[PDB]
Amino acid sequence: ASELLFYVNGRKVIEKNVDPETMLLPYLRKKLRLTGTKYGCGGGGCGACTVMISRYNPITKRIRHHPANACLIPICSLYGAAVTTVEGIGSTHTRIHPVQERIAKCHGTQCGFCTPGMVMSIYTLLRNHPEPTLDQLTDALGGNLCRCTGYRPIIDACKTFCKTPKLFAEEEFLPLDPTQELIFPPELMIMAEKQSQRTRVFGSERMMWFSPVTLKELLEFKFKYPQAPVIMGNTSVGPEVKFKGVFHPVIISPDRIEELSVVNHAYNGLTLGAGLSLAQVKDILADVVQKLPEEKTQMYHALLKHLGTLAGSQIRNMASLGGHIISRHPDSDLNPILAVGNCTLNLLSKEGKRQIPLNEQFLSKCPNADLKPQEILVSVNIPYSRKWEFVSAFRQAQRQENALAIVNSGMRVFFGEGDGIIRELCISYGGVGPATICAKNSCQKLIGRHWNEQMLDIACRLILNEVSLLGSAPGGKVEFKRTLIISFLFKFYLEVSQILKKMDPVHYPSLADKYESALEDLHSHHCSTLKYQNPKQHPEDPIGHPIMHLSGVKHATGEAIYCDDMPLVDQELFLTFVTSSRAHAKIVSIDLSEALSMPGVVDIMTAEHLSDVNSFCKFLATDKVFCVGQLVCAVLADSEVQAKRAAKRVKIVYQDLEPLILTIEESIQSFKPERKLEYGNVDEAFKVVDQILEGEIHMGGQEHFYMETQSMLVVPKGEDQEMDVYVSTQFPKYIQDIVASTLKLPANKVMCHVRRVGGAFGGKVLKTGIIAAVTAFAANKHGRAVRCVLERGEDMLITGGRHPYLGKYKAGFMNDGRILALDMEHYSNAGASLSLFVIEMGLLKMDNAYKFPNLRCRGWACRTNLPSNTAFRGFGFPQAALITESCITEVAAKCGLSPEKVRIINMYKEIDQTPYKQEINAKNLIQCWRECMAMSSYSLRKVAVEKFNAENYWKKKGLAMVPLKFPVGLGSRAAGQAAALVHIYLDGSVLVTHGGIEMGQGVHTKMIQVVSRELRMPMSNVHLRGTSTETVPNANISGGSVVADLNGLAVKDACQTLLKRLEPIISKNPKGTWKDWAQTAFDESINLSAVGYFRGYESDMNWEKGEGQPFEYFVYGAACSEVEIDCLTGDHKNIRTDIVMDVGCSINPAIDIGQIEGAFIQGMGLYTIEELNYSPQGILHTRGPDQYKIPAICDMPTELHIALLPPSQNSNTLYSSKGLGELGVFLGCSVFFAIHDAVSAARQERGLHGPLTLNSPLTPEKIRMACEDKFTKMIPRDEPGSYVPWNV
Amino acid sequence: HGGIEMGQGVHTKMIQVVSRELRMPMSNVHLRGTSTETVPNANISGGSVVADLNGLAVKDACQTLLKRLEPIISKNPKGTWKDWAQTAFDESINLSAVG
Amino acid sequence: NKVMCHVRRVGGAFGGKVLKTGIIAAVTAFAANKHGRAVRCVLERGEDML
Amino acid sequence: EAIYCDDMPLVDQELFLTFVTSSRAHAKIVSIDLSEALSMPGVVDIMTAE
Ligand SMILES: Cc1cc2nc3c(=O)[nH]c(=O)nc-3n(C[C@H](O)[C@H](O)[C@H](O)COP(=O)(O)OP(=O)(O)OC[C@H]3O[C@@H](n4cnc5c(N)ncnc54)[C@H](O)[C@@H]3O)c2cc1C
Ligand SMILES: Nc1nc2c(c(=O)[nH]1)N[C@H]1C(S)=C(S)[C@@H](COP(=O)(O)O)O[C@H]1N2
Ligand SMILES: Nc1nc2c(c(=O)[nH]1)N[C@H]1C(S)=C(S)[C@@H](COP(=O)(O)O)O[C@H]1N2
Ligand code: MOS
Ligand code: MOS
Ligand code: FES
Ligand code: FES
Repeated sequence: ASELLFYVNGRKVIEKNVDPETMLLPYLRKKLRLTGTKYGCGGGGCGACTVMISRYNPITKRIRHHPANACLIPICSLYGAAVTTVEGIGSTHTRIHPVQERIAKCHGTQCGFCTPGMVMSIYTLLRNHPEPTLDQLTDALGGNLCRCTGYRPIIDACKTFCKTPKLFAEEEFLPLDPTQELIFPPELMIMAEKQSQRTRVFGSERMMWFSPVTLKELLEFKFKYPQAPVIMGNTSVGPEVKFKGVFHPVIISPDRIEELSVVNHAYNGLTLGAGLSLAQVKDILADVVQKLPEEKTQMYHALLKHLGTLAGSQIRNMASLGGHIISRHPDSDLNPILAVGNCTLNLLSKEGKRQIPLNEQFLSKCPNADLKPQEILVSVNIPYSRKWEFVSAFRQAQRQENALAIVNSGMRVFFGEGDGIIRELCISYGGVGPATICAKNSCQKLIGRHWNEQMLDIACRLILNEVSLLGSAPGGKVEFKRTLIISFLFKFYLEVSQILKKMDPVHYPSLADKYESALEDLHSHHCSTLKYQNPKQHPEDPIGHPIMHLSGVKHATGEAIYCDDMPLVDQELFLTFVTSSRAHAKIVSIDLSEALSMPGVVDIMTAEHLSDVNSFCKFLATDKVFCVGQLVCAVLADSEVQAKRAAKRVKIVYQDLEPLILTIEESIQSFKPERKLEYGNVDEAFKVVDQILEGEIHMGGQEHFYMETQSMLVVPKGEDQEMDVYVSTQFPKYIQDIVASTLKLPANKVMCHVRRVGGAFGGKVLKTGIIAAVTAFAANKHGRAVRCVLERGEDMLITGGRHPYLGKYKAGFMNDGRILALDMEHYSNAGASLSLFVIEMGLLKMDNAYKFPNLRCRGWACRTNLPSNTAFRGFGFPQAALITESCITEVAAKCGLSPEKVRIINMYKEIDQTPYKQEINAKNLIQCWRECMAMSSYSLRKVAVEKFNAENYWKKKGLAMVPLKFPVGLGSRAAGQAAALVHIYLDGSVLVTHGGIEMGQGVHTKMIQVVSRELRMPMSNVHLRGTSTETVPNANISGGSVVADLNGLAVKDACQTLLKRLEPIISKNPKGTWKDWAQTAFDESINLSAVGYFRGYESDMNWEKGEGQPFEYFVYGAACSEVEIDCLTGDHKNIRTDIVMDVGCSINPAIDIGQIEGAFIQGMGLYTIEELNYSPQGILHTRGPDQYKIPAICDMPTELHIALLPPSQNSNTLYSSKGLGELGVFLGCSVFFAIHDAVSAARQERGLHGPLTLNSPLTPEKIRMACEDKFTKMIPRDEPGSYVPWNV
Repeated sequence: HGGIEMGQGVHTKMIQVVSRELRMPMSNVHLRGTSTETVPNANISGGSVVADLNGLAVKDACQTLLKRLEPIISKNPKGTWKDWAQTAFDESINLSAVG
Repeated sequence: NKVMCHVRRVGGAFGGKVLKTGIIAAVTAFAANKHGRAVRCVLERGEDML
Repeated sequence: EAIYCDDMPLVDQELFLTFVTSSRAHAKIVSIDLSEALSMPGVVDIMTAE
């Protein structure tokens, strides 16, 4: 019966007979047509769907504003509330909000897909704290991810709100007026001011949803429907119905019940309401901690510690305390702490009040200690700590926040007045089994003992077998988890054996001098500076100026249309895929009968239904699958919901096939084509060298993790089989080809149109086209527009990633570290299909900065039963150059020289020759290295790090510096050709287009800068809509770091042609407007339309001889990075990074510096935190701590300096600029080798010499286990083939 | 081109022009419509001369295109338009032309 | 450069789909822009002749 | 199968525009009352020359 009534952006919204399953994000986008709020991930991790929620408290008379992730909010929860999206706070056709203005004008948007989420997080925080500190702002953005910007420019935007040659004018940003903000809708105040007791009911065919608004009613509903979940935040129930096949016919979702949100400050402690958010609990406890003395606030400190890291701001503000406790997630950060602290739960039934203790049995879901099915959690009591009572909580995740714990803990000790005899002890752990578990038996055996090292050795033994994991444990990482268990035990020993020292100095011993640093942990502040140059040029010429991205403000306001933001076209269908669940198996059968009969389903296509158009230059699996994630079926339905429902009812029966090949080593057991480069004579050189060294390095893959998933709309016109394809891709011409081929049509019938892409980084080409081809086949077959958009989980599985690499090397060198001989082997892991291109660029760019006089280099791509890998930002360089740096730091080790001494003496001279016999001027390579050594103060900081490491046993620092020679160029002249089309209308305005695609790199911004210079008119007079095969035909891929270079030359070419035609008119009226010139040109029959064309940079390679001139120019750079590691937990912190870069003359230094930072952080992630976990069966793991993590704000180095070396003329390139964009990625390994250095310093001090090869990614697991100590030796281990592991 | 099809068959005639000038069947040529986005500043479709005038402009683009390709055509006179177009791309010859 | 006009075919015009057409398009586009909505205007025969 | 202008599919949330036309050949416009028209089902806006 009831009606749902809430507000969105100030406007009333009413739904009668609303479906309770409707989530807010699709509702905003589809029913309200507010497409600013974006889908990124659908689990609440990325923050792209961030909105503000406002609520009136009728008793306290206060409006509360909190951020939240719209993907997880069911609209039935919003009754009487006010939502605000990015569109609500301002727009270009009203007034822009300052948050929107500044994030854009500080260049805090690249692709722009993450920008609305960032804006709403910052907006919401400024609504709660009008005059904030940067701490609060960066805390608010803990939940918000970005794959393009590197966060620095978003941090700068935030700083302009904080009362504490640049790229932006801060002194012109309009001030935040806190009184002219959005008014809370008065109707909602009036509704709130009259507490209706009537409980609301919403139904559909599938689900009943009850919102009780009194406590009486809540208990009434909990009795009737005992098995119905009580939804508070939906951050536990929501994510598991989405991708764990769970469904609830009845939901109970209470409104603000006062008894559920109590905050009692008792004499013995405090009792906290079960319906308080985790964010509100963090605030209550922060205040209590400051208002009370610091031995009654022991529990409250451990809770604050873990709440600082728990998820981000949006999830904390949605998630309830009762939800957290009842969920009983094994990785829960708060439950293990509550477990140890004598906490009790206040239960309430229709039958009565009742109280149970929060213990292990409860956390294990033993029904004796559990809630009975008909009752609800009202509140929890957390008592004050007694004097001589101490509490500690630890955790380790993949990154420092917004990441689920691999292992965590809560631990308590009680001494009871004076003497160090332990009278009580509770030790609880998470991530070590199905639930949070307490080591009670170990704890019994330790009662009576003193606090000293005799008891540690035994305590460690007797927990390590009580809280054991089998080698085949879910979650993997067994030996790391084993270590963390006892390493946290050590840290607790230290910590509490110091508060004892503090409180009772004479009776207890002080800690060992090299141990103290183990206690305080690594927790950031974010500083940055930027040098670059900027007389002779006109002030109206925009070339060289840091012009804001043209869509920057549209990103900030959500007015930028990305592919899925396009409005629903009349009667469009949705397409979703059934993907393979086996890595190498026979397809015995497919049953579609159940799926085909379900609501909305129109058609389900297997490979039979594509017949002779199931492959191009195969799309759908025929009779075998060759990796997980391979396409098998295509389900076409009236909606996305119906499509996915029906897809999950398709039954495919398999039969596994041998061999199941997963690694590169397995793949070496017919004929693979070799590539080879040879310089000098390496076989002779291996006889005149002082020493020889063999080794190898594995390198992991990498997900593109563009924030916009794969997305397209295919629309048949209904005439002559014309299709229009709107798709997020980097290569429209290829989309046109594969769709036309699939439909058996000429290319003139199929047109591909692309306005913008929300990031691509190489991973929106081949696989995109397959999906478009299949999608277009369905569209054409049924005469319907068809939309296909992938969810994040499917996307990562179906699309590939970067190629994993194996490097083997034999290096002959001199005792001064110079490398005269080098034999080298590269192996890419290709996945199911071919990849050879990536090997070729690997080998050509392998040299990097160094002159190897004798070199044999050989590479092979290796097919496995994994998703087929694709090209990525860098194109083999980040892999290939890491092989050679690993080889250097090993040679450095064997010479007792720093790697940076070995690098500097193996570098190319000013003039020198590459392994492929191309001449190079490497002057700017030397300068880049000189200036980076000077700027960074490398030599002084080197002794500072050595000094530190001599004084600290459990925490080490490291420093590294790597150089960059990044060559640029494609295989042929034809691959570099580029075209444009320019119109001048009779009002003088200009429309330009070209074959390049805007993916967030600012190519369209740069082309208007070119047009503005060449025609001598303001950029406001030029306009560009998009890219289209209809306007500019035969365009090459938007790739190879040269999109702007090449399309810039073609745009310039059209402009000059146009200016030549007009020069008669211009000379005869030199003071006239473009409107006058255009008009008289028309009046004199002069054409105002012109194609522009650039033929391409000359380029070639004879791969037989290994010699050629493949590259047009070389980008030079260097980068220094400093880190501190925790040897007990494997954590690390990026302290500082320094980057110098030769860019020629930057066409736009804002955009070019944006690309350096973005690439650097992307490389930083590749080499440290980004990790793809596959099972022995080839299944990708995507849940719990197996979650893939891209770099967040907390990973961005505390200090960051970036210099652009002053220019020196490249007549061959566009305005002497050098195409950066992909370069910066390899510079991320400065962090890798800084960590490598830190680990070596721990291994030298402790005396473990010889072979240390650390592989990429350098994860916390790999760091910890490399810092061997008594705890690494102590842990129990397995035989290799005795168990089947969760991973590898 | 800038002409509008009102039922007088102007688009039919332009494909007839293209077919003669590039020496290819009309089945190989296609036209979607008219747009200020593709052809700017076009005059009214009126005065009994829409086909005459836009026909001369279509012919002009075709001839330009044929001049660029004549090297490729003389070197392979029995080749398809697919072959000529492909080798033109491979030799960095532009296949778009204003008339 | 912000406004583009696209025409596939006309079902006869004979001169009578120029000035008056443009006025109606101008008024129509003003409404569309004002309300952020696509707006369709099609005349019935009686109104059209008048 | 030939698409003429009104044959184009309905685009998401499009509105329709229709005109009130003059009923006199040469007259002064003393007044326009839109109050009844504006209150009726579906109506979004009514524009005069103002
Ligand atoms: C992106 C993301 C990141 C996260 N990161 C972390 C992290 O770093 N560390 C960590 O520990 N956790 C993390 N979590 C887990 C999160 O903290 C929990 O999901 C949350 O606390 C559950 O609260 P809720 O209100 O959303 O529970 P809901 O999803 O609303 O409910 C879950 C269960 O609780 C029941 N329930 C709720 N309230 C009551 C009550 N009063 N009485 C009886 N039953 C009740 C429901 O019936 C249901 O069965 C993360 C979650 C997400 C989505
Ligand atoms: N924001 C953003 N920057 C990006 C990309 C992207 O998808 N988004 N792609 C990268 C890749 S793979 C390439 S190959 C280059 C190509 O564009 P450019 O030649 O203009 O640098 O952009 C790089 N920078
Ligand atoms: N079917 C048809 N024929 C038509 C018209 C039309 O609208 N429909 N318009 C006429 C008018 S007014 C003119 S001015 C000419 C212009 O086109 P042409 O120059 O190609 O003859 O077409 C004439 N023939
Ligand atoms: O150069 Mo990477 O976009 S193919
Ligand atoms: O020539 Mo009549 O179409 S103006
Ligand atoms: S934040 Fe909801 S989409 Fe990831
Ligand atoms: S701009 Fe943040 S994701 Fe590309």
